[PDB]
Amino acid sequence: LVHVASVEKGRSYEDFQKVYNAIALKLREDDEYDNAIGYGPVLVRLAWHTSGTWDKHDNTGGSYGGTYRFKKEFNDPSNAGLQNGFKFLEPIHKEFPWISSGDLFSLGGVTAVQEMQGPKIPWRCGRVDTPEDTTPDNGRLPDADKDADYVRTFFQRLNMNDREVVALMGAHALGKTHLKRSGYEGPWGAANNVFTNEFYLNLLNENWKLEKNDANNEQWDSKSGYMMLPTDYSLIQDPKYLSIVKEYANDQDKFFKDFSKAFEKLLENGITFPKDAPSPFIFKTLEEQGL
Ligand code: HEM
Ligand SMILES: N=NC(=O)c1ccncc1
Repeated sequence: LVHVASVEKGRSYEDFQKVYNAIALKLREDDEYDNAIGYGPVLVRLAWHTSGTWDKHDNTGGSYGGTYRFKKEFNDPSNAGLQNGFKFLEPIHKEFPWISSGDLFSLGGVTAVQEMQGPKIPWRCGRVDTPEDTTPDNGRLPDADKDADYVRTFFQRLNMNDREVVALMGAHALGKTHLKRSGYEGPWGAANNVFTNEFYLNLLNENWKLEKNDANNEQWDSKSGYMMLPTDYSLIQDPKYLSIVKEYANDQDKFFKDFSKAFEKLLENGITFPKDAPSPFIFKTLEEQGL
């Protein structure tokens, strides 16, 4: 399948900065959600899950089609809880009905990362809604109960290498696991709505114990009240992953730069950009705009 980016008619940087701003202002306003974590983490996860269905072999799934809007995909057991991100974006889509669903889901993630003090993530427009029959089947998102070999192999389908995998997983600085959603419970760290390299520092510095949670699933727990999924913990069990974890734990700027590249790549997988497509946009934060 070939998916060619097509700019929403007549729209330019200024139009998308307005959409960014509306998302960012609502992120500020709706501050009570999930015990005052806010919608930042769930928006990042939404961007990731809507992109992470991609299969490099046949170009099925991916961010282009905005297919999460269809029942098969929004009811994916892997997507439990993402309805909160979708509901958040509903009034944004109402105000800006011209933006494609794929553009909105991916921009939601970019906006959340930046507003939570993360790196700038260049973002390109032009994803185009595709019909219901293009919705990828359930089961393309990764299991949490597996090891490093599983993680490495899984991410090859998304054309991600070891460095890209470890960088992307640092998004687990954000939010938490929710028992009723995924069968895991707890945050990965303390500053749940600030984008930092805390995931790597916690992996290396906390004293982890392999325990069973109330859903009868194993997770690694620390006395600080943090947790790690088996797949997170695998990043320090595998010697190749471990080196990269140590790298990011010791260099905030390097982690920011690598995450930005990997996250843009994730959000752009499957999309053909014409030679005369606009350059990627780098949106100003509300803080940068004095808003
Ligand atoms: C091996 C790969 C991964 C696995 C197995 C995994 C698994 C999970 C699970 C089980 C949850 C908890 C869901 C819940 O109960 O609310 C979660 C949350 C989350 N994931 Fe991951 N994930 C992976 C990779 C990623 C990537 C690549 C990103 C983005 C770059 C990401 C971003 C997030 C965020 C921000 C949350 C918190 C959501 C919230 O607080 O509502 N994850 N993940
Ligand atoms: N990315 N994978 C997930 O979010 C997930 C993993 C395991 N169980 C539910 C959801």
